[PDB]
Amino acid sequence: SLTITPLSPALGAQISGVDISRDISAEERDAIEQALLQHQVLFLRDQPINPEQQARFAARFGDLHIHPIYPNVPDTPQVLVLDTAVTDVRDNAVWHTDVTFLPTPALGAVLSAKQLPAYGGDTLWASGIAAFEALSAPLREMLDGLTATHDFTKSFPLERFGTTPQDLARWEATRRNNPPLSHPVVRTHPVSGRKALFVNEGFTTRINELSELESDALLRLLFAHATRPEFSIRWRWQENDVAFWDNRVTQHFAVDDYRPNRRVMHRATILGDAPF
Amino acid sequence: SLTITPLSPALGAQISGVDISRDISAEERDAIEQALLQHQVLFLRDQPINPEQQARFAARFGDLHIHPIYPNVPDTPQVLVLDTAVTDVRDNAVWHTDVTFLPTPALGAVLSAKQLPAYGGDTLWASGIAAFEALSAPLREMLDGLTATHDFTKSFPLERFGTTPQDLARWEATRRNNPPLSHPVVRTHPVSGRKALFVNEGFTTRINELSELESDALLRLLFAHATRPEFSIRWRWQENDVAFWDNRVTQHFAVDDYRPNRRVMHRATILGDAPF
Amino acid sequence: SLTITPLSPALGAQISGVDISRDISAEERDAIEQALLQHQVLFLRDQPINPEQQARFAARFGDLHIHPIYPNVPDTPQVLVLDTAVTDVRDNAVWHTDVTFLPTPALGAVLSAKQLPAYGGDTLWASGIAAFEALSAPLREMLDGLTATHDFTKSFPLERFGTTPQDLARWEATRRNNPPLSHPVVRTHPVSGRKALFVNEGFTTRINELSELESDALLRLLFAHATRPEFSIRWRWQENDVAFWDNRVTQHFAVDDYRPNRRVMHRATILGDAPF
Amino acid sequence: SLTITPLSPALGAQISGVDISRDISAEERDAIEQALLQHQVLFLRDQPINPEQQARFAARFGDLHIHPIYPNVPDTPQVLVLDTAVTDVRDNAVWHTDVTFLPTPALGAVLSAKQLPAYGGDTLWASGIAAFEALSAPLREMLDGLTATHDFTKSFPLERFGTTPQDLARWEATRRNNPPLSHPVVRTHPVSGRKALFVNEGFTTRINELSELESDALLRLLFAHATRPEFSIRWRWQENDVAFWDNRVTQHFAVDDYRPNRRVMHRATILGDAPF
Ligand SMILES: O=C(O)CCC(=O)C(=O)O
Ligand SMILES: O=C(O)CCC(=O)C(=O)O
Ligand SMILES: O=C(O)CCC(=O)C(=O)O
Ligand SMILES: O=C(O)CCC(=O)C(=O)O
Repeated sequence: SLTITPLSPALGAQISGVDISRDISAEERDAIEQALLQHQVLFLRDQPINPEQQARFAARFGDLHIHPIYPNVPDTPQVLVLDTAVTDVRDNAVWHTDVTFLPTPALGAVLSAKQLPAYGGDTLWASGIAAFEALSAPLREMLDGLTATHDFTKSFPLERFGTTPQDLARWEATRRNNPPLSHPVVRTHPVSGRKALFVNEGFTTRINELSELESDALLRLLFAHATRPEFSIRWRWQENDVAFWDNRVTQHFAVDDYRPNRRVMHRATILGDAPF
Repeated sequence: SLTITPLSPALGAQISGVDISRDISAEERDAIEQALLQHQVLFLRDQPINPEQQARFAARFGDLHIHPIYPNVPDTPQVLVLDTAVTDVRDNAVWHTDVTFLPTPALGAVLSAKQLPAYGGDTLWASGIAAFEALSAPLREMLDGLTATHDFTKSFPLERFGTTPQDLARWEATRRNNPPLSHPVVRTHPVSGRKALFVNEGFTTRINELSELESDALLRLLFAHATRPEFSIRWRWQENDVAFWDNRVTQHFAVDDYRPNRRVMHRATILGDAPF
Repeated sequence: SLTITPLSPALGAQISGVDISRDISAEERDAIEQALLQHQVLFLRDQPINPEQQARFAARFGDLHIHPIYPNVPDTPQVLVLDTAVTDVRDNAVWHTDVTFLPTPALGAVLSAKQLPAYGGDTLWASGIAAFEALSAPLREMLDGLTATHDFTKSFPLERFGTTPQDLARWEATRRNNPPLSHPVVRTHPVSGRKALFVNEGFTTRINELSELESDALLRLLFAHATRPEFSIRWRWQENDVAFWDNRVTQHFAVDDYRPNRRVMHRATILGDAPF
Repeated sequence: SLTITPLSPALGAQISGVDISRDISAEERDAIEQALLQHQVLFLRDQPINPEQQARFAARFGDLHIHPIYPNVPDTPQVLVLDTAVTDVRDNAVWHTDVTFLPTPALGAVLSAKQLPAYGGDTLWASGIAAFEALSAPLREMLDGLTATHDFTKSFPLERFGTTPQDLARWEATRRNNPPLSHPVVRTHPVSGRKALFVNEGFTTRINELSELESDALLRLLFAHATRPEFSIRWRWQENDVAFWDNRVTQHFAVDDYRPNRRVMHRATILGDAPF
């Protein structure tokens, strides 16, 4: 009774007839993996789930990122608590693909809607696959093969740390650990083989094989193009919603329009491999 | 009974518990009027209506438009049939405010969904009001009081329409009937007094008081800014949905991602006055 | 004898030691032709000439264009009088390659400075050859082979000329006689074989093999790139100067900073062939 | 006989009939000063001078900046040596106003041409006074009173000097000692009272009173606007040339199109005050 309902041609599907708060069968797991590989972002409603059950579900689709440093559920360091009462989430109101400044950016995440404002706070997703397919041939030919630099300081500039000398040293220290690195501009999905634009406003600073000026123009083009209505969907949250997206070929945008209302989410991140 | 559920802080509400296939009470009409003034675009689901019913409901909020040349219902001259089998709708996939090239652009419209593709074909709306209020003070200050040229030919260029030296007669005649005219860049709603950005990439060509080079840069900015996620919503159609929007302070976008599948909408347009 | 002093690495050269008011020798002609093929735009100071001599000189380098109605010298329908007291030149203050909306844009022109303001009215030239060569390999790979639309209406909007029943018929006839056409984005010089960027902000409206959106970004990039200082020169005019440029691989820009002072130039235009 | 020859309406003048290898009379000093205030950038040809003579001249127009490290010139540290054999000048091929990241950017500079390549290495100057006046009134009104951040790391980013650990703590301290700071977008010349645009692509990163998105669009507009031909001049150097410009209301650009040929200039910087 596992049911997959596509939400739009470019990406997105809703799933029902499966209780992911319990161990799912092999068949169900594989049915959802296929849906992910096809639709890239999956939604389930009326699916309450605790962090332990959320981790047990996400771990079925890859290894989980362990964290004791970020806002965690004490019992499960595999599930991250996102609380607007504790952490400002304003910088999520930008198109981004998660941790693309890493050598192996996250495979994806399972997100749980715990506490929501009456309304507002939508999240959008955009398909790198659909976006890439819609580019003109000559543009696809040129970009496929090129590489781009990703740098965490684009989303975490010096001013976001502090104007104090020790805030400056912290910024230099985290920079040493996460120096700028490169990924293909057109990424081949490691499972499905589907090609996708793999730059995002959050982290992409430079198309390496173009000049600074040429790069600025192309990236501004690609940033605007890839986030067009044709390549995206918009989710209006309800409590107990669950979202499961493939971070290897999407970007997303957390609309910040509900301050100072409290919003609480739970996140489990699935580890990814090297983009090629 | 009648309930009004906001969909987003910027714009949009859903109304249910009111049967608009039958005459609505003066109180219902007034409630919906206020909802429109507040939320700018209203949605009702599971609301089947024939053309005649659609017209008397629409007529409750202003005078309806009679169009003889465009495809409409035989007996109801004021309800327009939008059928993808008959007419192509590719150029609706562009942020536009309806007929802003006229001295008195449409007040708004009532739209009914008759026949829908299995999925796809979402429509987005954007609040000129929310967009304006989100601009910096120095920008609101400079823009408020300026005027802008709206040109029919920007959506209906020569190569796209008037494709024959025989059809060109139809172009030269319309280009001669609807010359470029101007409207305030910042419009004051004629009923609520709420101020809204009143430009759209669909018809706006030039900010009159700025130079060509200046205007181009400002419009590129405003076009991007006014359609950011913060100021918009996305509606996934279901048959028998009704949409009711205020075309005096909004823009909309009809995603064309369902070709060649058939889509059929019915529209009643409400006449507006001069923007000031 | 003949002396050729390069002005800048990208383009431009001053020539001396030849009196072009008299018939030049074959060897001199060929020396100047070679300098044109190398330096693209040539300058001769202290070379007074009448229209008769200027036409005789120009004709040694290709067939001359004949235009009666356009302000010219009665004795020499080959030489055109450009007088700011008669014709507004405000529209030459934009980067353009001459008549690229024609299937055979001009080969070049020989220009003579008759009367000049005390100061101002500089003319700049840009090299399409140096600009193309400085592009990144990927960009050159992509552009080399594409085509672009050229349209005179980009520089001559109907709102610029024509209001009378005749004036409107005057425009529609011209537009009818000069439909948009295409030229290669990367032109191969039909003599030297050198490759040049062949788009200009004056006339180029669209790169054909790209979408409107993609084209728009690429042209803005190219318009800016091709006119950077690295690829251009700026001539400060003196009376009796003669300029001779290859219009097949350059753009130029006439600075209008001398109003209302009078400026009179004489121009002989050399017919060109089909760009490829 | 001190003679002043205006080169172009927007800015620039050539001065002759004065030997600046020797002391200048008060009458001359004041004439040059007035010429500086009117024309913003002054050029003298055939004026061979040595470091001592050059400092004596520049000192007549304000207090000179001392170069305490690696001088060059030993006996005259007020004169910096710019030799491409030792220093890469590629960075100067960008539109910039000198040290605007300092609270009191340089008043101006006296530059001497010691050794030049056969050709190439032109320098351009642009007038912020002429640029400001050419803006539309609405735009002049909005900008006049705003402030912009200047940051040296815009021109000198970390990846400009290497990961050599010495530079990691050495460069880190340079940013600590030169943090981002602000200046008026529209500067009032402290002597003449003439208003000028005071932003430059070199160091200006953000218009403060606007959002990042708005600032981005505006600065892109201004950067292009201020460097248009209308507002600029181009100087083709000769050995023994002297340039003397006002860095309070202009920006300049050094073309790097002569590598690897050797270029040697001597520079004397006049200290400036706080922009307002
Ligand atoms: O979108 C959400 O609500 C969570 C914040 C976010 O951007 C994410 O989890 O990646
Ligand atoms: O939403 C659609 O069906 C069409 C949207 C639109 O362009 C209109 O009918 O006003
Ligand atoms: O450049 C000139 O001197 C003005 C006329 C013009 O631009 C040209 O000759 O094409
Ligand atoms: O302009 C030059 O020739 C030297 C480099 C530069 O731009 C300067 O003097 O500031």
